This record gives sequence, structure tokens and C-alpha cells, in this order.
Amino acid sequence: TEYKLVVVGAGGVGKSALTIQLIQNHFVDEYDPTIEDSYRKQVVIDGETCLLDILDTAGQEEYSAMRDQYMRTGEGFLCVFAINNTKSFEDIHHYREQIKRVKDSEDVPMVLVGNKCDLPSRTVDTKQAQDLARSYGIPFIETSAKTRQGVDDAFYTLVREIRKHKE
Ligand SMILES: Nc1nc2c(ncn2[C@@H]2O[C@H](COP(=O)(O)OP(=O)(O)O)[C@@H](O)[C@H]2O)c(=O)[nH]1
Ligand SMILES: [Mg+2]
Repeated sequence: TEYKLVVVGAGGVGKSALTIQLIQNHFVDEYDPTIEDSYRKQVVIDGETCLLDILDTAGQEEYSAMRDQYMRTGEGFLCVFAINNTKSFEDIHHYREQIKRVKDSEDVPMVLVGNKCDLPSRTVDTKQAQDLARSYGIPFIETSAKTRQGVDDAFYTLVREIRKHKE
């Protein structure tokens, strides 16, 4: 089965770098922040094959209805912030609200991702992010697209969350 995964978060948090590690096994140092693209990858998770369709978002669309549409078709959401950027963490509150609002749903599969854990000047404590995820009933995973810490776990965990919702 094909699953639609959507990677959301503020500009610069590492959405593209996380996605390209999973898809292409390398860490990109410069990927235009304004490009939005999708990637397909066949995988096996918990013994069951599936086709991932991963949308690496980049923010505003020509029409806001198009952003609403990809949230409606999206089955699970990787909500990414950067651990050195408090505003990107605060934005998670808005992503949670907006995705639920567009889907008109109280139960939306999501994983909270705190990326850039290899960088200095952390401003978001592990506990603060874990507590937020727990308040939503979703997993929290610390990642680094540079070292590949957590990357594969984040995406595979999101598929598990999608299946738990559908099952
Ligand atoms: N050190 C480090 N750099 C990262 C990490 N993730 C992304 N970057 C870099 O941070 C910048 C923004 O990443 P990008 O994936 O383009 O962010 P996006 O705007 O969310 O798609 C780029 O220079 C990436 O190489 C990370 O986990 N660690
Ligand atoms: Mg990007």
C-alpha cells in the first residue's frame, strides 16, 4: 500500500536534509529552501511492504487551498523543529492545530522531530519537546540529518503511527 507522508516545519529546520538522507543516503549542505518535491520509496516495515510517498514541504502555495489539500491527502505528518531554534518549536503548536483543523480530525498520525541535535546552542530542552509530544499522544525523536541519528527511526515510526490510526 502507498502511504502519503508529509514533512512540515519552519524554514531551515532540516526537512529536505532529513528526506534526502532517507531517499539517497547522503547529507546535503545546500538545498534551495523554496523547492517543494515528493519522493517515492518502497520499504518493508514490521514485516509488511509499503510504498512511501514523502512530500518535502516548503511553505506557502500559490493558493492556500492547495496546502489544505496536501494536508487532507496526507496520512501522517513529520513535524520537524530545530533544537537550536525556539521559534521553530513554538510553530509546532500551529502545525498541530492547522493539520487537525484542515483534516477536521482529533486523531492525526504524527511524529515530533527535534532535528540538528549535533549543533551547538541548543535552546529547546529534550524534556520540553518530549512533554509536548506526550500531550499530543505522539512519539518524539531527536535527529541529526548530518550524523543520521534518528532519521530512519523517525520515518519508520511515522508509518507505524499511520498504521495504528488505520488499524
Ligand atoms: N549540522 C546540521 N545541519 C543540518 C541538519 N539538518 C539540516 N542541516 C543544514 O541546515 C540547512 C537547512 O536544511 P534544509 O534541509 O534545507 O531545511 P528545510 O528548509 O527545512 O528544508 C542546510 O544547510 C542543511 O545542510 C542537521 O541535523 N545538522
Ligand atoms: Mg527544504
